[PDB]
Amino acid sequence: MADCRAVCSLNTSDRCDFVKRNPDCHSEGGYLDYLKGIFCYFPPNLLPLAITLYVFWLLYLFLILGVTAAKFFCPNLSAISTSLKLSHNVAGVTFLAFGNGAPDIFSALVAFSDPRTAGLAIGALFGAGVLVTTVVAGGITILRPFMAASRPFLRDITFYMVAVFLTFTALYLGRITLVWALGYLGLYVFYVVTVIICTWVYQRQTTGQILLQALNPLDYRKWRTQSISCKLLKVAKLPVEFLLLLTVPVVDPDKDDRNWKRPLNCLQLVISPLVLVLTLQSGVYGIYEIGGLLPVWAVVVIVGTALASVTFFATSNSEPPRLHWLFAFLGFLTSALWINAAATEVVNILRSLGVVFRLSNTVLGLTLLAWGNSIGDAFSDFTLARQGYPRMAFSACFGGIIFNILVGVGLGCLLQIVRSHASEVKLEPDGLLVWVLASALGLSLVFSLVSVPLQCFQLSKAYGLCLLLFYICFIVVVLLTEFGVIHL
Amino acid sequence: MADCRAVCSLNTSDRCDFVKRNPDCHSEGGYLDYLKGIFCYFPPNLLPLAITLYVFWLLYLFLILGVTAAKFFCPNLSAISTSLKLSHNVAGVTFLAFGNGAPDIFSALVAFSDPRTAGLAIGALFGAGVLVTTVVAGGITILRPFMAASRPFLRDITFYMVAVFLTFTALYLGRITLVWALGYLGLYVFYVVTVIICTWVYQRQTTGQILLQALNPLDYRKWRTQSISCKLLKVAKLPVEFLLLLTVPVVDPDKDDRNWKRPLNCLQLVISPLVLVLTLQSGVYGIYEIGGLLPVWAVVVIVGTALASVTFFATSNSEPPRLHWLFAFLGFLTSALWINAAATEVVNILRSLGVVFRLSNTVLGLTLLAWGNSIGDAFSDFTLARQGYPRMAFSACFGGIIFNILVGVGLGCLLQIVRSHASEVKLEPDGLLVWVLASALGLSLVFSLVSVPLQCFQLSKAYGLCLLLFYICFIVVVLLTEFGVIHL
Amino acid sequence: MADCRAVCSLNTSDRCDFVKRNPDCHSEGGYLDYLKGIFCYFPPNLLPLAITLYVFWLLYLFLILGVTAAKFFCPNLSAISTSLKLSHNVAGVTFLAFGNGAPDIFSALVAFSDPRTAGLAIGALFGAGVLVTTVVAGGITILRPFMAASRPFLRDITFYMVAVFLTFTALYLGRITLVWALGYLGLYVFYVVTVIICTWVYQRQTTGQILLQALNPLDYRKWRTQSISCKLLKVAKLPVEFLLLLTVPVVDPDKDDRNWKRPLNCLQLVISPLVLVLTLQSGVYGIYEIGGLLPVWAVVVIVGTALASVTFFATSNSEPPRLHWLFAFLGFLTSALWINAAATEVVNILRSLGVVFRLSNTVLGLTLLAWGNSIGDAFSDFTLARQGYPRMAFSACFGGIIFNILVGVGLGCLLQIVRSHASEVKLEPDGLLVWVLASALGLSLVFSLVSVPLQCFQLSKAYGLCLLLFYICFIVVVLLTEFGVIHL
Ligand SMILES: [Ca+2]
Ligand SMILES: [Ca+2]
Ligand SMILES: [Ca+2]
Repeated sequence: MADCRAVCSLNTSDRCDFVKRNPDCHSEGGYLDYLKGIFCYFPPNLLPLAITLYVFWLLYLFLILGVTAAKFFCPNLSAISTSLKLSHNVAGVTFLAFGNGAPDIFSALVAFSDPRTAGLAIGALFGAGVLVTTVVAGGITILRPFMAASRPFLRDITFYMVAVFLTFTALYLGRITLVWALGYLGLYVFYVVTVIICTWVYQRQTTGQILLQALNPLDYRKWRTQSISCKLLKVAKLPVEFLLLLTVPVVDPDKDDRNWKRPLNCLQLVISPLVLVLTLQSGVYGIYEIGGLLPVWAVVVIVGTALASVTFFATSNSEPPRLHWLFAFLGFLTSALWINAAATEVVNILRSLGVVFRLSNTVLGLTLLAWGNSIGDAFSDFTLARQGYPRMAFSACFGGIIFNILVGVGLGCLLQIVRSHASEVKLEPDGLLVWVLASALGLSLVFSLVSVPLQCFQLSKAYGLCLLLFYICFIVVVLLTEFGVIHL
Repeated sequence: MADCRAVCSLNTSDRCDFVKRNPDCHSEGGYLDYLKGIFCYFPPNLLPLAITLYVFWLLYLFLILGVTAAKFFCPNLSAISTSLKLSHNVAGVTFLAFGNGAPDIFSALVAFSDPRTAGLAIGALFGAGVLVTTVVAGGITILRPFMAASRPFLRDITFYMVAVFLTFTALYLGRITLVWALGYLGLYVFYVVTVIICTWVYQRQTTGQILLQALNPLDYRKWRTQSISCKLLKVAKLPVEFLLLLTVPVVDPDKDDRNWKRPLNCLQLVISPLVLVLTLQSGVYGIYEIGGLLPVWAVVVIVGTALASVTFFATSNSEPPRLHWLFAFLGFLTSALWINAAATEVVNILRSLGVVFRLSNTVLGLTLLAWGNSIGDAFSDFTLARQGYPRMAFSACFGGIIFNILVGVGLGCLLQIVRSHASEVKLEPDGLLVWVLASALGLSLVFSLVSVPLQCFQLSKAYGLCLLLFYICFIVVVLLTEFGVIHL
Repeated sequence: MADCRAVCSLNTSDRCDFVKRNPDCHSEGGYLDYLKGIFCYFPPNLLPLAITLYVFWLLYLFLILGVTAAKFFCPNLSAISTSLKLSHNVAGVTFLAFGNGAPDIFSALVAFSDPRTAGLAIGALFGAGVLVTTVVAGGITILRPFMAASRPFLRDITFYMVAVFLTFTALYLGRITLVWALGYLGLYVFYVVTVIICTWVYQRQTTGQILLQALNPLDYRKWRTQSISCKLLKVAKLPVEFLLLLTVPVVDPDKDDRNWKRPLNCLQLVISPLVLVLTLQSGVYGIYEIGGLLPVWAVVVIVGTALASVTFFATSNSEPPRLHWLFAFLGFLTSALWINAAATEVVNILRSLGVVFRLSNTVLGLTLLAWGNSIGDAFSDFTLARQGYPRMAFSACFGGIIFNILVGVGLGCLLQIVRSHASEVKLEPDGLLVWVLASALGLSLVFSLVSVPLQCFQLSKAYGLCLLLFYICFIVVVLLTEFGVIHL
């Protein structure tokens, strides 16, 4: 079996045959075969343009990963928590971190699902830790100087340092066991409990019109008021939320009617199970045929329409049903699944590029995937800082990364152990570069660990500028390392 | 052919003969020779004494560049900017850019004269670009904080990035054809036209006693009150001040009199064109005879005295001429030349003393030459920033260099193509240093483009300090590469 | 001679005897043999406990250095500066310089005693210079912005650059002769004379109750109003404060009584020479017997008792004697030792821990030596900056390092020539690390010499942040070189 990477070394007349014949050049998950499109569907003379197109497509995927994370997933989780009566301070501390880090967890899980992309997963995590800590955080200090809380900052930086050192020693060991993932999850739950306890101690011391309006994502007044760039962003974004409202239910506890749309939701009780079945595991469960006569999707649709009719005739348009909260549960699950699908696509695209340009997995993980996953963090944090809440944004800038690393690594490793029935996940370090990446992350923390206390916790513009220059130097070192300029 | 450095290894009796017989030991800068003075006129026992005189001489040039920029160049540029109602951005983009780039265009053209020198032609350009965009910009920001104009800054940086990318692609391809040269020229013309159009759109939206007192640069009352050191400094500055006042007109718009000094101005109307003629390219045109009967300087004198007589008959003593502002242009142009020669002499100092020192070739064709080319830009920009025009200097910091890159590459390649009768000019990459320079320039541009908008266009001192640190890192990288300790 | 690290691989029975006979396992300058304690006094099963106990001891040491500098060293230095009417620059250049530089010189002499360690000594000197000139200066500027004096700063930086370049060329030649050492000493003498002359030119242009109250470190009024945790902190600080009060006299010009406690000062007049003699070279001079009949300690006790009795009978309790400021000198000198010894202990702990963790000596030999050797400076400079004298500490950050380099190198070389009866001392360059350290020192000096004057001598936080980033880059380069990432 010849390796996929040799494809660029063969004649153009045999590229299609080699791609079609090599099991390695086939991806186990996804809807599109990108390598086939690169080497068979398009002529070789148009090879560069196609790659550019892919990049554009890749960017669009990340946009989806933003919207589903911000407008449907996070509000559904917030409604679920409000059903459990959680405090506002805990919400401000955590929910933004969950909303910003869900794409990171799903991308890491998809990457760890296959050994060949395993090196991508770590490259997705540490690189993000290098970015959000250096650029985004620094950006906040540039936009609005403020005074940072001492004790929460020290706690967050200590927990992040502990997590980073644990992952460093795990990488040095070259393997991840089941007990290690369980310890990661236990450490995260310990951190959450510690945050709760410390906060407590500190505090103590016609139907057609409603469907047309609900399915309309264009607020005409706001769209008219916005500038040209915002108009372009909104028009580019319209199909994504159109599909999302169409398929994903959202429950908002802040609304007196709880976003009750009786016929829209009655249609959704049929739509959501169908998309769930047809999308789970790339639809493999969808075409499974029961007893050799009836496919699953047909009986799923029948049960869904029966339930929708029962609910529609059993409820009224004025008063939401007593079981309205269960909708959010559905509005949770499918939403997460949607993100998963998008995540898978992104990973596949990156792998394809690794075949074409003969690039290492770590370089792709720390450059493209990190930026794509952190664009949502950057937008949310900059918006929060500009609106007059820099303390919350800066606190989240360190709170979310710990949750990202711990939950992503632990859950991905746990699911890989459970699914493959293997006792261990093998981490193969892709040469020297990975070590450099880890080193960079640690150094950044050290800078903060010295810079913030030395300023008496009054963060200024120079701190952000220095962090930005540090990130530029880090990218300089990475670029030198990749192209083989420095080599043992 | 023996290297000129071998002068040091030869016997003291044969050094002068070797210098005389070897054309390579002749000054590339030209004008006053220095090596002949060191090795022929001065005995070796007097050579250490001789050495003291040149260092002192060197410092004197740094005084001249200090005076000409302080009293003649910058006030004339300010008068030109005020007279035409130009904004600071456009004036820095065109006039200060031409004045700063004349030595660089000349050096780039003469270097691009041959196929072997072609690799080096690009490296000096990139080094000068990096130095100007980093150190001069940082100094301007540190000395005087200011608010930059968003749209002109974005336009300038975008055009600079496009030009740098085009030059990088040209280097990667390894050849420059006719189409590339005409494309460079057309791009520069398009940039100038776009600047003009945007500016217009924004806008729409006894006599002998007088001569004697004018020719005196010394004020007796202030001289008496000055300290002994200050008196000595004034005495040292007196000769160059007198010569500049005799040679270079200055028009100060804010004073009502606008420096209208009639007899001195009539004298300048005839001496300044003579200075231009006998200074351009070391007087080659000055020695030229038209048909062997009338020399060029004679015709220049005739035209100058005709104009002087016309002004004498058509102008009065106490009322300014309505076309006085045009005189400023002349005072600008000569002043630029008064800079260039001085700068050249500085180089002719460093290069000469170095042969006795035995400085390495690899480091010089890249450090001394770029610094010598950009010393005029540094002096002019710092003097302008100190006086209270930071915006013009900051805009010129990009305008001069975009002009330099575009017009230098295009005009030099086109002239070489025409003279050599070739279809293309081959480009050789002389090691990793050119690629390092290009990467450094690109990364500096990226850092500026990210940092400046993030600061809400308020350029503080932290930005300048970070730029200085970035230049230190760049010099670290280039010094590491030159020694070969970082091998490909 | 087996490595001391092999103590880990041996059986628990013979580890103590291995520590006993192996000379490399014993520390020459410490009071306590930590390795002997861990491997002999404590059973192996309690080995982790000892480690954590040492950690606690380490922390307690950081408390002593916290108190001695805060209450005894800095007030005495301020009293000396005020009494002699010395400007902050001069006092920081001289007195704080010797106080911070004594342990360097001692370590440099010890290292230069063995010719094989000459390169290690010069590398340690360069590393200490880099650390003090970068990190200490940055922290000093961040903690308290100030306006530095122009002429003293320029003079100090020029002298330091000259010294660094002279050491560089001496290292490049590979030998240091007697003439070089005499030149170093003469240069230091010239520097001191120049400082003094320039300063002159500028200037011209019952007893029992009082003993109990004085020796009581507890203020009951502040004792009652304080919190439980700070009560524990005060209880912990009580013994060292009592010992320091008994040993170190304090003169405070800001108090009406000038901190005059006649019986306590009379007793200190006896105690201070006693403790000085008993700590100098661990009491070797104390055990010395003059002619085999009278020991030195008895003689100094008799002299101190006579002087104390004379002073007691010659002064009253109400008024302090005119020579009271002389006491400050004593209160200065002893305090310095009480810092130095403490610093030594910290090192003798860390090295021991390095034996347990098998840390590679590669990094420790130059870097770890510098941090333990400079910790006293760092403490003194930060404490002085916090109390309101940033200029003195900032000037010390250059004057003291000049003192270290010049005097250490000159005295070590001169002593080696005199002792060994040779004519030169041969310096072997041990790899690229020494060159990297020297180049980093030169680059930091150049960056400071460029940035500070451009800043108009107004030192703000951006300068310190940039210096810290520079140090992080320097440690990055050092780590890259030591690991063999870059091959020559
Ligand atoms: Ca993210
Ligand atoms: Ca120039
Ligand atoms: Ca020291």
